[PDB]
Amino acid sequence: RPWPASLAALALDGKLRTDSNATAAASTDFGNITSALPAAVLYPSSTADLVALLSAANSTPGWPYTIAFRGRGHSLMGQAFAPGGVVVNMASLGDAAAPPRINVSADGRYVDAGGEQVWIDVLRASLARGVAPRSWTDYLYLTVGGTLSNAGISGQAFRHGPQISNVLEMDVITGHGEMVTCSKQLNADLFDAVLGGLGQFGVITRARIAVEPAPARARWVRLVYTDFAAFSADQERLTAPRSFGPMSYVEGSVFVNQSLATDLANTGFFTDADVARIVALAGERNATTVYSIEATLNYDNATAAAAAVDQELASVLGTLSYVEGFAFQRDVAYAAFLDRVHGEEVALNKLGLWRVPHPWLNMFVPRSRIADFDRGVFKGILQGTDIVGPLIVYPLNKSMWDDGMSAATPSEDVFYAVSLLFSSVAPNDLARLQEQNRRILRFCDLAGIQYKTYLARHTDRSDWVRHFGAAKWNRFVEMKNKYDPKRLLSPGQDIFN
Ligand SMILES: *[C]C1=C([C])[C]=C2N=[C@@]3(/C([C]/[C]=N/C4=C5N=[C][N]C5=N[C]=N4)=[C]/[C])C(=O)[N]C(=O)N=C3N([C][C]([O])[C]([O])[C]([O])[C]OP([O])(=O)OP([O])(=O)O[C][C]3O[C](N4[C]=NC5=C4N=[C]N=C5[N])[C]([O])[C]3[O])C2=[C]1
Ligand SMILES: *[C@@H]1O[C@H](CO)[C@@H](O[C@@H]2O[C@H](CO)[C@@H](O)[C@H](O)[C@H]2NC(C)=O)[C@H](O)[C@H]1NC(C)=O
Ligand SMILES: *[C@@H]1O[C@H](CO)[C@@H](O[C@@H]2O[C@H](CO)[C@@H](O)[C@H](O)[C@H]2NC(C)=O)[C@H](O)[C@H]1NC(C)=O
Ligand SMILES: *[C@@H]1O[C@H](CO)[C@@H](O[C@@H]2O[C@H](CO)[C@@H](O)[C@H](O)[C@H]2NC(C)=O)[C@H](O)[C@H]1NC(C)=O
Ligand SMILES: *[C@@H]1O[C@H](CO)[C@@H](O)[C@H](O)[C@H]1NC(C)=O
Ligand SMILES: *[C@@H]1O[C@H](CO)[C@@H](O)[C@H](O)[C@H]1NC(C)=O
Repeated sequence: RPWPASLAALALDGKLRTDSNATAAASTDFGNITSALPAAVLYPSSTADLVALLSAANSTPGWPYTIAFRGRGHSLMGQAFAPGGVVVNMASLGDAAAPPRINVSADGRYVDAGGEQVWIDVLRASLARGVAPRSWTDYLYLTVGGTLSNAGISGQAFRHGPQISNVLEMDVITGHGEMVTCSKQLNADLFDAVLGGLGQFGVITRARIAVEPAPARARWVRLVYTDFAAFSADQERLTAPRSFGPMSYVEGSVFVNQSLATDLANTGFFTDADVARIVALAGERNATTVYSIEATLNYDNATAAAAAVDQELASVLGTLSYVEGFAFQRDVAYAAFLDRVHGEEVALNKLGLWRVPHPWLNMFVPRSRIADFDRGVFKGILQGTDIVGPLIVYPLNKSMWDDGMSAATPSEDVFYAVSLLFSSVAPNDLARLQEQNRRILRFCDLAGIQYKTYLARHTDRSDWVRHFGAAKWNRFVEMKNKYDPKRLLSPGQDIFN
């Protein structure tokens, strides 16, 4: 009942809001499928405000408010909600122009970024110093603390590992309200727990991100296949350890035949002439699906850079088996490539097709069963439907993941990131997509495929235990008991709430 002085001070300064405008904005997310109103929203102006909130919660017998840390709210199923609790509007930590919330190291070996900062700003600040993070996410308008609480993957993860494998240290305020700086050498238990920890142990206020000298441009290429075996074999060849090959980025896409021409055109990569040739190829092979590897080779402004890239690319391509003559090239500034999805957002939003339900299906599928997944899903379940949204598929190397961290991955040395990014655009098409997702998961369970979901929150304890693995689960729980004893943090994950 009584309020600690530092907590009341937050309300007095207008940082704790309970108005419908504040609570409503913090009640929905990108998923646009689930929603939950919090009792209040906190707009912290410094990390001290966060210490005050968490300290109050930890020292107040009977504290009944769960606490969530909202970054950009790109969660899909309410992971950033605090039902009847307090949602922290993390962005507020960056309202002040000084002191800066992003500082590139004096020696240019790393960049310190506030947990609330979005990667697009981290990128700009880094480039201003001639450097840039090594591992990214496909979309840059996500927060550092947000992607780090999951894993943070993209086409560079095969060689640099996810974003959680590229963090030197962090400042974290635990459920106890204590500010702790952690790394592999200090408070490593908290360090490993928080990375991929789904916001269960504390709030990341600062993350030290590893960087590399910034490349100036990216030779961007797409290779087309009608044969999945060749497609996957080539992705594995390009991402296999040698130390890794030349490619800086490697992803893949699945195009179902029904809407082939339209989807290829909507990639913003192919010309109408390219599209016509690919459509013709599909008909010739009588394919129900077309596959495309997407890769890049980063290079700088050196006078001989462009020519070197042409030779390097020619060599790499010579080792592949895409359909003869179906290699397509583009050349753009590094930043433009990295922020490519923002353009897709702008276009979709104008059409009112961005802010719609997103029943996205994301999972890691062991290499040994990816061909079965292709048969049962791409060539099976998905056939006959009108797909809206990209179907992304690409291999990852387990060697670049730290299994000591909270993030869960399949046991195999190589596993695929499979992201079926369905957009519910048609009238009331959501129910159909949700059922289709359950069917896909059912197919995998019955086939005995040992996949791991990503960005999904389970609603049954047995599912979370299987997710992390029993032994790893006990470790997760031990860290929960040590850092969030009252089980108040990020209740939307539905692990301890
Ligand atoms: C929305 C979204 C988008 C748009 C994107 C993305 N991305 C990603 C993926 C992929 C995708 N892709 C795509 C594409 N391509 C081409 N085209 C296209 N389109 C679309 N898309 C997924 C699937 C990438 O890339 N990668 C990854 O990995 N991921 C991603 N994503 C997802 C994310 O990451 C998530 O969402 C996260 O979460 C982040 O976000 P944010 O917003 O930042 O956050 P939130 O939601 O708010 O939250 C979450 C959680 O956590 C926690 N926290 C926060 N913060 C913090 C924390 N803790 C501690 N500390 C701190 N600081 C909370 O509480 C919760 O629980 C995507 C998406
Ligand atoms: C970035 O560097 C600045 C200094 O160059 C840091 O600024 C200090 O920030 C703390 C709280 O974050 C304040 O109490 C100090 O008054 C600030 N001092 C200065 C020099 O203004 C800032 O913390 C750093 N942030 C990052 C990205 O780690
Ligand atoms: C790939 O999809 C196209 C349509 O997107 C199919 O072509 C249609 O086929 C029906 C029945 O054969 C014809 O009546 C239509 O006139 C065709 N439309 C087009 C686009 O020309 C094609 O059959 C599909 N191919 C495969 C292998 O599934
Ligand atoms: C072109 O591809 C289509 C689709 O793979 C072939 O038609 C399939 O034929 C099998 C066996 O006859 C059926 O089980 C499928 O249902 C058919 N596809 C669908 C869903 O319509 C077709 O035979 C191929 N053309 C040839 C003979 O080369
Ligand atoms: C979904 O988004 C629409 C429009 O953006 C909004 O009217 C609706 O309240 C949202 N529903 C949920 C569950 O977020
Ligand atoms: C690379 O060259 C472009 C155009 O000349 C320039 O804008 C950019 O700053 C250069 N990259 C570096 C070294 O910052």
